[PDB]
Amino acid sequence: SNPFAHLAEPLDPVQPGKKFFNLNKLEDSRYGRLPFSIRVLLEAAIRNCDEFLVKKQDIENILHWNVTQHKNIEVPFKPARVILQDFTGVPAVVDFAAMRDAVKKLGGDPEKINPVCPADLVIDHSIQVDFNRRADSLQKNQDLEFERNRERFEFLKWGSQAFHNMRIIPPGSGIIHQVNLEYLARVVFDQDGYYYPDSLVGTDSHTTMIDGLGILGWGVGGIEAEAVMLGQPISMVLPQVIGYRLMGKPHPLVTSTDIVLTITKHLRQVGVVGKFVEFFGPGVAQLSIADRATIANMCPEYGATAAFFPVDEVSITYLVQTGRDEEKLKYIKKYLQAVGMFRDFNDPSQDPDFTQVVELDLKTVVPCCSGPKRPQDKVAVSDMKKDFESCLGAKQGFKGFQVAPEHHNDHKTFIYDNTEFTLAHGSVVIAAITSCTNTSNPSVMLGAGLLAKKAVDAGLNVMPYIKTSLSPGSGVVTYYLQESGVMPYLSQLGFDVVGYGCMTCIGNSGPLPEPVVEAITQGDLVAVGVLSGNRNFEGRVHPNTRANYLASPPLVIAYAIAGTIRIDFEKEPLGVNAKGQQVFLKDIWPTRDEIQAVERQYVIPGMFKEVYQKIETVNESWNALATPSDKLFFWNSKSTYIKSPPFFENLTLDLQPPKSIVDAYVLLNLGDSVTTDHISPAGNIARNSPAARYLTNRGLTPREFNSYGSRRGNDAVMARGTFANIRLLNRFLNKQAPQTIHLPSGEILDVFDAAERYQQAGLPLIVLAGKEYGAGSSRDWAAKGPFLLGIKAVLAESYERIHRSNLVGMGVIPLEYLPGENADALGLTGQERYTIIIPENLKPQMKVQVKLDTGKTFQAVMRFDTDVELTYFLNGGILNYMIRKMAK
Ligand code: SF4
Ligand SMILES: [Zn+2]
Repeated sequence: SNPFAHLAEPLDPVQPGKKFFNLNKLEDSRYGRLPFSIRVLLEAAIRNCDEFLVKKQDIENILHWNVTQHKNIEVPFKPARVILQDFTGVPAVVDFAAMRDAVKKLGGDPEKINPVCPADLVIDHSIQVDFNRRADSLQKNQDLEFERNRERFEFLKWGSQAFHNMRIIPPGSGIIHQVNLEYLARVVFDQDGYYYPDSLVGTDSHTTMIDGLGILGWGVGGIEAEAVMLGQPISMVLPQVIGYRLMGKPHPLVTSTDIVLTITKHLRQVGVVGKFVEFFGPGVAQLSIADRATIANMCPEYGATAAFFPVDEVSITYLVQTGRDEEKLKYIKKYLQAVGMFRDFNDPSQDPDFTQVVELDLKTVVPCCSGPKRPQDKVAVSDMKKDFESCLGAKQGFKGFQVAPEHHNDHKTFIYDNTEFTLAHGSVVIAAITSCTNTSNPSVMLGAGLLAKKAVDAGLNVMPYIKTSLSPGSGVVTYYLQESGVMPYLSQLGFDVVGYGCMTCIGNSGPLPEPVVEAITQGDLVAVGVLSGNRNFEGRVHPNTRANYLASPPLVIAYAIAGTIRIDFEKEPLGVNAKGQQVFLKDIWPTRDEIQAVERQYVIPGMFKEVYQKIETVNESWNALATPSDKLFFWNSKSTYIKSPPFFENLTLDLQPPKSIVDAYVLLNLGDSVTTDHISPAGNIARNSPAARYLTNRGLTPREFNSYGSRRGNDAVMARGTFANIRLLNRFLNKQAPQTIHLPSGEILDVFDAAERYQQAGLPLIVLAGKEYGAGSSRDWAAKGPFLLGIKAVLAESYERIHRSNLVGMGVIPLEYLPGENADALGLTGQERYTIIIPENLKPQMKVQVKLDTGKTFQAVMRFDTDVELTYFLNGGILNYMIRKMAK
């Protein structure tokens, strides 16, 4: 039985069937001092207590958080729901389909593979910026999206009918996290007579954005999301919780982008890897939900697991503003107050006992950008001309392009649209208002529109060759932009709506005009992309921009007008208004009270109702797609998009006792913070690449290749794209090249091809890496890929959260150097042969010895963090375990 059933009571005498687990009735004083994020974990456990998967001791361990956060103990977490996007959605539905096949083959019931909790899939990663600057670019971009992606869309639509509790938001709707904030989020579930907190895991590293609204949720890899969808609790070490105290008032010209950029730099310097961040202080109450979500969004960019903003009165008002039903609205607040998860940020006696406390004074926040190559390299707007000019002559790296001093004023004239332009170092060639990070915030969006209005009024313009775009996260933004009369002014400056999806933010930035590309490559120019996203690593925005800066939407427009980032806005005018002479950025920048006025009068409940009323049925191309009535998928042999994966090939019911890895070669010797885009690229498939050869052999031409993202349903392509990033720094070669050495023969080969040589001779493989291995995106192909390449272990100094879990879920051992030890300190060259002794009895985070062919040995920490993770390893992976659990 549930040993906590005596806690269940009516929330309201008048609607008596609707109960909740009243946590205050624990009569435990520890509860009221808990961080609010831990309180949600506590509720999830209490409601789910059965004594098999969620035990009574687990509840006691969570209540005792204050002590047990230091005892490295594991706790179950069952989230209320799952959210997916299309890039991770396809491979997730392919593995569900493959699990059905596998269950059936063991004589089980294929119907047991079905989501038991609600799952939402938003299709937002497919559309690209092919056309811009016109009223018709939206239709033309959506048309192209459908033509390119028809087969994957047919497969996803199939999935939504073949699996229970799968809702699809079709293409053209918006971006996963924005749609989540505005529409999908419940905040409080009302389910089978029970109220409980909304909480979630998403297959996207930025799922943390929902934490701004007070829903506990974070990114997991696809295989973890599948386990969760099948009823399996996440197993996690009980986290420490950093309290982040916000104080004072931000300056009236400060955007929420300035704040998040400041917080990123700061939290990256405190180091919060493996930890929860909870916000509190007087400052939080002044921040709108949109502002909170922006801070919570960039959570993976500063390394925290979650960035939680407890539900308060600002949250309630956001729910009424976005047109949540008044029926729901009554019990949402009333429940949170009764259970003790309703916050008052202006009450210091309500503050939890945090692990420790880091502060930020909001008046110290200045207008700023991040770049040119990392999200944490925050640079003030006042200092942008000086910083970029320093970057020009500086040693190549995160803050250098080392262009020779005599070449600092290189430029190239070009002809676009029959007129002559000049391009120089620092010239803006992409100016994109993208990203759910900022388009969910009417303050920066209307701020940008009012800046545009005042700029057109002052006679300013954006030169026609600049790739300017607006990619809103929902139809709601287009609606209020038009309603406020601000849209025609954004149109004029080249910021017509180009589509609803990730687009520039994820790297789907489209082509640049050919004369512009020839100017950049001819004069070796450092061309600049300015964007309102959260990621600016030197691969990911556009192949032709060497510098990319994160900036608030109004700054995006300002730099587009300027045409360059080599400007000192306070000293040099943007243009001359014939009449009233010189016009500075100061003169056209709107304050937070002109914006707030426009926001109160145009961002209204009726607008959200109309946009989301028809959300699922409005797409006529989607509605028209034919899908089979099948419950088991008919794998088409002709398909280059959907392929039955090899993972569960020859799966047995009985467990295999895991063997030592004997004499492995090092396939790759990698450095610090190798990202999941290096391990598993999502964009362009290069002409000289193994994936390109596989595709050419199936009759495809380069323009049909599509992205690596779109092919995540085809393991053959995805394996060939593993470590296929053109900027991969393999320390075997000491240059940027997606290649390695096949050590027995000495030949340099593309990484897939070297792996195949090793595999065919039956040789096991490992990877060596430095700090923060696997940073960024959540893609589980960063673990499946290496698994199919024959990689049995990784040895790194540290791992990022999601990636480590994905390695474990694929049966790869994540090994870690003992603190103070690494490849240089142990004298590893990467040329030795590695034996990893896996003992008969395993323990979380145990030390194992590593023997070398040279006779040398050392120790590494085996990074299975909990007992259930050890079980996943014993089973050869998380899904193999789930198949077995379902089969019997
Ligand atoms: S790629 Fe950008 S726009 Fe898309 S979900 Fe991620 S953060 Fe949001
Ligand atoms: Zn010249």
